[PDB]
Amino acid sequence: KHTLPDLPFDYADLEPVISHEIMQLHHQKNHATYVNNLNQIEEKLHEAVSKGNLKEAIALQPALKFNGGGHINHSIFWTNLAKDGGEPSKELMDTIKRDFGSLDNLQKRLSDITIAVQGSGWGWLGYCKKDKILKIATCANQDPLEGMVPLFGIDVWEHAYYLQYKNVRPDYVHAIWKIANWKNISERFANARQ
Amino acid sequence: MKHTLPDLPFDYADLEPVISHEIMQLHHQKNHATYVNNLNQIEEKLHEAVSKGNLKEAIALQPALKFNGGGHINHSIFWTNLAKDGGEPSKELMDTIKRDFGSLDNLQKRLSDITIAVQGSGWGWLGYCKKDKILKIATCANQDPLEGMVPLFGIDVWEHAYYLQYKNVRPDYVHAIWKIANWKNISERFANAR
Amino acid sequence: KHTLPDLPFDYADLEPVISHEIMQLHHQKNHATYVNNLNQIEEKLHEAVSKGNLKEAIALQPALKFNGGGHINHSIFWTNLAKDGGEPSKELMDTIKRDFGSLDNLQKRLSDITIAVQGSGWGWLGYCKKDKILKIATCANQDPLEGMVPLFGIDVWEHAYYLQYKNVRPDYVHAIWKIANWKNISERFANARQ
Amino acid sequence: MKHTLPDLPFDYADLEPVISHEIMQLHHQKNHATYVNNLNQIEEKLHEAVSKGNLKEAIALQPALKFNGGGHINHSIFWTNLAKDGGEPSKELMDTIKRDFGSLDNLQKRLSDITIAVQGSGWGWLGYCKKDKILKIATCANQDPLEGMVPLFGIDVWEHAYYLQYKNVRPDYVHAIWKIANWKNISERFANAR
Ligand SMILES: [Mn+2]
Ligand SMILES: [Mn+2]
Ligand SMILES: [Mn+2]
Ligand SMILES: [Mn+2]
Repeated sequence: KHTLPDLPFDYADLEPVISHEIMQLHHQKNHATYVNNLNQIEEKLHEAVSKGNLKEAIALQPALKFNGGGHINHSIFWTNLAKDGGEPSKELMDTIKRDFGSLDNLQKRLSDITIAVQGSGWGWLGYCKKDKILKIATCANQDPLEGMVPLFGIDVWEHAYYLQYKNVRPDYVHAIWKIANWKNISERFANARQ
Repeated sequence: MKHTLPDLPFDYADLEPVISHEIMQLHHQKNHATYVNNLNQIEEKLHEAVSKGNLKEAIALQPALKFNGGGHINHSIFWTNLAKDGGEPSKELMDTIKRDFGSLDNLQKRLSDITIAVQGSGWGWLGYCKKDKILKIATCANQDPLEGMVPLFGIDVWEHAYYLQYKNVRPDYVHAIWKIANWKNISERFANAR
Repeated sequence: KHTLPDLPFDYADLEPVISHEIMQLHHQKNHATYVNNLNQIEEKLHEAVSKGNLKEAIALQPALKFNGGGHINHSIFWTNLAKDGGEPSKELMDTIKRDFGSLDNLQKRLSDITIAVQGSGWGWLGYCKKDKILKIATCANQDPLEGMVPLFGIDVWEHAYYLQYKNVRPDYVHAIWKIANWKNISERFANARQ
Repeated sequence: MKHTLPDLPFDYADLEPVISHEIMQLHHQKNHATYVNNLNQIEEKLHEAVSKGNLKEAIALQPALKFNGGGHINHSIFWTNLAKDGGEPSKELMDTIKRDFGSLDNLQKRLSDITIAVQGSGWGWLGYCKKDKILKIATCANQDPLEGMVPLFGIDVWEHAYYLQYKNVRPDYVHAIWKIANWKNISERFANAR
């Protein structure tokens, strides 16, 4: 079955941007719950599919998307954060400049759509292989990023920030750029180009 | 095993002048057939994604399974719901109808109204909620199957279900279809639901 | 313009079920923000409507639903909570028993659907004037309860509980029944019947 | 002021054999007319709700405004987008087409494919994104207007736009419509967008 991946750092390593308690709960409780429920839903869906219960299989889809998406999204997120993540590779910077003018503009545009999410969700920087272009998007709830390869995600569920930032989501979204793991994001970019 | 197109319980022209032989023919042989063919292919792709552990790909296939699978579910029910010689609601069904909607005429008006009001493609339904032990009415978008209640009688209001015969005049179609509601089938489904 | 209503109690009066800091932020920050943004969006929508910019008016709808809904929902919520809210009136209890069997069953069923909300939203007990029946429902994000009269709401946005309960939404949803303002809920029921 | 049904820029039979006189006639005189009539009524109800301060009622009217208003918007554009004597894309539009899609034939294939794939009722669009200064393609559900980009060319794939002539065979319709794309209008709209 699916497993909760270990974090690539210790729970306090992203302070002062994200607190120890937030990281601990987010990993050990929130992500764990998506994993546990994902495993259960896959079992129920298998039973429905194997027995020919099409209506029930369809009825189970939202729970698979939510918990499956939760596992997908958090798994990427932990790799996207670092205490010392460096700067974009030269190839990614050049592409950011082509597609957004500058890193400043990319940060502002993605922060803005991310901040604007109504309710729970995620902001993403992605790479579209078909159009050979960087794109930004948001996703509701735990819906996974579709139609482009995920490069950098920003979780704006309230659980991601509230204990530290309270209501002030913009401060969290602006601050998270300080701990963006550009080594990882650049590796994902390089893999997305191949 | 592979899904198949169910034979209709009557010949393509049996429902005239309420529904034309050409509508029935296209509706069964092209529309339903396409949902069945696409459903089989989508189930194969989903089975591959599940077996490979491609969770993102499995989630991405969900809309196509809901649409084609729902199409199969809905139309398969819809054929059993139609007859030239409808008959009448069983005693127990008529009594529950009077209980929950006051009269059959009220039920017909109320279901007809919501069905006519559908914006875009969809369906209207009479169902039975086992939990509350009551009859309810609802609409569904596109081919979304009826959820939360057991389906008893469905009215397809996709433009393909009427445009050839009724043109833009959907209310004529929805009012007329009551003349061919298969109450024998509906009472059976009600009995099974209780 | 719209205004932030004063709470009918002091910020610590719902302890130990809901904390002082949660109540203070929820009222002074979260609800205030919906009010402020609601006022701004109404202005922009007026300009679009008055100048004949239909496309722009439509584009502004989600922001009106979200902030408007936020104002509607929180305004009801503050009246629905009390340190000593009593018990249901006799007329409401009788109706709860008719429509749900018992208060216990109602609490369990509404708590269950409320707990199950994926992402941000609300659980509601409402009264449907047409069917003359109590119903339970959930709403996503700040979508207002539609199709029935709201009687009792449970906010399950993470901001409603996280500072105190952390991830453990079920404990908050089960506990909130201890501070349900049955005087208010019963008054709303009596008004909904007229 | 009150919305009105715009005259078509051509006679109902001018587009044959690609689109039939009966389709054009019904499409303009019944479908578009109904969106216009319903839009006027909904705007009145909305104006009343706003003026009374009935915020819940104003929010509840939003789906009907989006559907009927979008219907008006979309079809009004669609008539200007069709011609027997289309002409050809301006130099500047053809050059941008080659830039963003490689060729016109690629653009046609790509837009045709997504338009054909619409599940239920909707539209396909060529638009211009002013922010990124690029051409994009998209689909919309039901009568949702195209958002985030300026509309240039729209293809209506509601079954009413083709079933009388093409029956179930939507791809014939979508491929054929390119023979009557009004490139003079599209280049104008492109010019205006830049
Ligand atoms: Mn999270
Ligand atoms: Mn059909
Ligand atoms: Mn709240
Ligand atoms: Mn149309």
